Amino acid sequence: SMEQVAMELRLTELTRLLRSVLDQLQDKDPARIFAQPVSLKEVPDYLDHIKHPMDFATMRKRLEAQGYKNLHEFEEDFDLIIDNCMKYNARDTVFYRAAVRLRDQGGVVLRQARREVDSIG
Repeated sequence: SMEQVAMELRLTELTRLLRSVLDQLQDKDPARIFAQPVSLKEVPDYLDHIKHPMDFATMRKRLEAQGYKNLHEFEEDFDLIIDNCMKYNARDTVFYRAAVRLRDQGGVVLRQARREVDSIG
C-alpha cells in the first residue's frame, strides 16, 4: 500500500538522522572505550554482572537494519553503554570516567536530536 511505503520512508529518514546522532556521540569517545562489545574471553564473568551488554558497534548493526523505530529506543541502548560501565567499573577508573564524560557530552547532542525528531515528525 502507499500508506506502508510512506511509513517506510519515515523510518528511513529517522535512520538517517540516528546515524548522524550516532556519529556525533561516538566522537565523544575518542579513546574508543565503547566501540566494541566487552569480550567474554577477556572478561569471563561479565554476564554475571551485566544482563544487557551494549556498545557502539552493536548499535550500528541495529541501526543499519532500521531496527530503531523511534528515538527512545536508540536512547535506551546509548544509556545501556553508559550505565553498564558505571556499574561494572569503580569511580576511580578510566572506564567509569570515560562513561561520565560521554554521558555529559552526549546529553547536548540528544537534546537537539529530540527537537529535530519532533519538529520534522
